[PDB]
Amino acid sequence: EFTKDIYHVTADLLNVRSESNTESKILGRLKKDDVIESTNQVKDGWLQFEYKGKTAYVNVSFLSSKA
Ligand SMILES: [Mg+2]
Repeated sequence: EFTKDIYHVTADLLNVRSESNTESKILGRLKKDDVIESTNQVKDGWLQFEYKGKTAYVNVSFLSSKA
């Protein structure tokens, strides 16, 4: 049983941020075709999710539509 929405990275690379902006720490980088799981709604172009156990955010223009 799964409940989480999936997004894949469409851009070649994507920074994972500690806040919903580019003035926060980069927690890591994802590459094209990697996926993230989330239950949250997109807010002002950013999506909150859990990355390596931490609250994290990505710019959704670098992501696919939800699956
Ligand atoms: Mg916080």
